[PDB]
Amino acid sequence: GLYPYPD
Repeated sequence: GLYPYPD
């Protein structure tokens, strides 16, 4: 869900 995928 953060900018750095996947998240």
